Amino acid sequence: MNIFEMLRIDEGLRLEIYKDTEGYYTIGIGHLLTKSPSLNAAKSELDKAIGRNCNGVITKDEAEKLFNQDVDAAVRGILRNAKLKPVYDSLDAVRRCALINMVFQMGETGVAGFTNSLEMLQQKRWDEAAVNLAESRWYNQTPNRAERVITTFRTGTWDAYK
Repeated sequence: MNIFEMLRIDEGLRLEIYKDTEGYYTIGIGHLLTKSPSLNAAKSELDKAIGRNCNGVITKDEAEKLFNQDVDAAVRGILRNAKLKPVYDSLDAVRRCALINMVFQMGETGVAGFTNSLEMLQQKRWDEAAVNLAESRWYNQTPNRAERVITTFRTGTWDAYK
């Protein structure tokens, strides 16, 4: 079980270019192709990234390849965020994945806003962090996903994704 699989479950995988909420051309698991309004631009970028003429369509594995780059970029950003770095540094691997999942979903700023929770995570007070996390608006908005991520924080295992 890995972070790709976690996100496929939680977020879902799209294999054809679509526009996101902001109107940006996207593919795979939230992989942003470009901010230009041109579909041509989007296809062009996709073709470069994957080394084949896809015509705006991709394979599960190329979606993974793109995703892994996005994961790297997310960690890069986390390591530069004063509020998140310390937490990330303190976590074990699996819990790190849960944190990145949250960042994908709500961005750095969204995550950094769970002050108490993060403080608990840092102190390895797993049960208390889960409790605080469950009472947020995030949990109400996306309960299935949230429940899985929280369980992941609580146990430190991949069980919820079983």
